Amino acid sequence: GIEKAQEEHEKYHNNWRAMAEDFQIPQVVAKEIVAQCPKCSPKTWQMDCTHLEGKVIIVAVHVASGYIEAEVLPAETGKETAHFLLKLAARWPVKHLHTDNGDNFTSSAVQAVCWWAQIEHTFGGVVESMNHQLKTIITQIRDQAEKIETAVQMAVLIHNFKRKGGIGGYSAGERIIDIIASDLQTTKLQNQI
Amino acid sequence: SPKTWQMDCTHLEGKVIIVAVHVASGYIEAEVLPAETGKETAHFLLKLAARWPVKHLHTDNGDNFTSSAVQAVCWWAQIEHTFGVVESMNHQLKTIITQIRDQAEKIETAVQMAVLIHNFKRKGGIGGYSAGERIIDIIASDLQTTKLQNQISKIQNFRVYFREGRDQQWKGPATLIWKGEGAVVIQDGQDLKVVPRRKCKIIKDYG
Amino acid sequence: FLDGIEKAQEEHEKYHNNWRAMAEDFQIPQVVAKEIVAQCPKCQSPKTWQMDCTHLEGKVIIVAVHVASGYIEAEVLPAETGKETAHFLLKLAARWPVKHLHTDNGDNFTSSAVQAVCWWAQIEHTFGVVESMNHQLKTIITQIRDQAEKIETAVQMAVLIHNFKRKGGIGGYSAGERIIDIIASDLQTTKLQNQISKIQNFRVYFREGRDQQWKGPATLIWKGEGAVVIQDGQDLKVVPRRKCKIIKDYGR
Amino acid sequence: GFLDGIEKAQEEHEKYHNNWRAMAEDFQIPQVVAKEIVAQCPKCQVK
Ligand SMILES: [Zn+2]
Ligand SMILES: [Zn+2]
Ligand SMILES: [Zn+2]
Repeated sequence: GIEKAQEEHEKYHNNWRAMAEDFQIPQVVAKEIVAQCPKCSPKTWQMDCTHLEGKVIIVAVHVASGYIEAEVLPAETGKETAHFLLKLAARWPVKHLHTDNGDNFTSSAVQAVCWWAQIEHTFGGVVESMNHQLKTIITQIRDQAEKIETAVQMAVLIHNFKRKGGIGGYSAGERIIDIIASDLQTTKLQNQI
Repeated sequence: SPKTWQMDCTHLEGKVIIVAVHVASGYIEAEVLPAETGKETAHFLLKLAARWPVKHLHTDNGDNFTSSAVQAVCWWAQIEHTFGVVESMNHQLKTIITQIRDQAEKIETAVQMAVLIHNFKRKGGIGGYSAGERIIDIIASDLQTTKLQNQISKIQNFRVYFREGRDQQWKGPATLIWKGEGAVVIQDGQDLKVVPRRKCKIIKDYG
Repeated sequence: FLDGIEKAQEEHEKYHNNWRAMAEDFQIPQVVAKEIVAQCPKCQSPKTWQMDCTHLEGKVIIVAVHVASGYIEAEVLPAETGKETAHFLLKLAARWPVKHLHTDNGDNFTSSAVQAVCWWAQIEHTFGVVESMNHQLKTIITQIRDQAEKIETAVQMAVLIHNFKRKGGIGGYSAGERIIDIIASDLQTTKLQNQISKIQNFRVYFREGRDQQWKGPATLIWKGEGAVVIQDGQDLKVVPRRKCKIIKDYGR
Repeated sequence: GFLDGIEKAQEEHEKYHNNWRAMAEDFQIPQVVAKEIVAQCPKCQVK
């Protein structure tokens, strides 16, 4: 397996995650294989903010499964963004946060919450598709509720558990639960063996 | 039961906190309410129903738990609502709140940090798991059972055109059972047989 | 059966699902589910390609990218005249189903040869992703340049590494699996639409219970072995076969 | 072939409004295309 991984990286220069999945090697050997080349994540969340009918809607998307979590913000300050990030860290395990070079995400309160929750905060074609799909669902079920908050939460529910599309035919919640369960069993068997 | 949630409310520092607990694994989601009306209670129940699969809810005979807005949200999300652990979780949450009070300025920061500490930083139990690992494992096992029972027929909904010994005509569309590495098991006219891999064509045959 | 149809109608009224999810969950045939979807007033591309020309080490490379999945087919031209561009477009239209081409306002893209190729292959040509794919392809070309003697070998090996080795996206699939799944879904949609029209060219006279009279002409949806699904009064219902007369309808 | 027969049947039904069996026996087209020619007329009705 190790010779197959070395020949595959010498031929096509694969990343360490695909080699660890396809050749069944622990991740430290694949990391050293990629690090020894001269030519050369289930817990990553991307954040964004948008506007809709004068309100500010903050959207956090889990990337490897397509999971959504949205909220209505009364303002675009830093304390409310830090509170939403604290609630997101208190609900799901967050290890790597991806954002844009903004003003509210670059704040002392949000950096204090990131330090207390031990999250790697990084600044930099999936999130635009997620926001566009959320906008189409919001325009679909707008007339079933009065305020925009109930419409946002019902759009989150429909996007999470009522859209069984894609190649596998799986919704977002079942995908993120199966991914984190398989990653937990993989880390357990690697810590045991 | 893997899909039963219970709810309760309490007071702290002049505020009103509402705590919802997944019972089978001890998973706490808590929020700070600015009022005790039915609108924000149904809004919190809608956020809980949008984040996690809630199929059965158990509450008490309160004033905000008996509301037409809560009935409308439960009808829209197809929730079986019953009237009647959470006190022990409230005691644990208040002790953690008093433990790390000195790092939070407001009250909601201390509440959400206590929720994070109780969810991911208190490893106990029998196997030595936290609460998030327990709820993820329970829901994954139940979904694996139901999806297995559907995927058997989903893989049996295919068609196989096979070839037999010393006959140059492709036979009819027998039903696939299992596709091995070098052998294919098919069912043809209530007769199970095994053909090699180089003598079969597997189509879904839209038409 | 009828309980499943009424549950699917209430579910589509609430949440506005698609027809595949309802046909898999509620155990109804796909023609009835597509009928329920098509009767919604609030519920109403896999064959588009982009072309580009670039320069690399004194040669002229031409890249054609399938947009909906990111599928790159590249070639090396001897010159930048119109005839070799028309020949590459004819090869691309011969291997993959192309129905809409998106190009820029170049000179060799505006020629009688490209116009005759688009006329013979029936392709809608539109003059205005690709820069990002060109950046990724040129980084891969500069990554594995030393393993090839000429430039065309490095170009084809970079196309292979980009198509079948680099994995990403939501589920972690490559580009070839995405284009094959998208085209297969389009094929399933076209076959089901042909079956829907061929069944919907009929008419049904139905007779209600405790009445010896025939009612109005309801449109047939799905003809089963014991049950018959009809549409009447903007409503779907299931009538048994012993109370129905299926006749041909000439109503163009 | 009877493709010119189909064109002449369209012209003849546009003028005189024949029925389907008459055109199928005169112009020697099959009965399905003659019934479709009668079916496409908004004033006629196949009977
Ligand atoms: Zn390398
Ligand atoms: Zn609809
Ligand atoms: Zn006529």
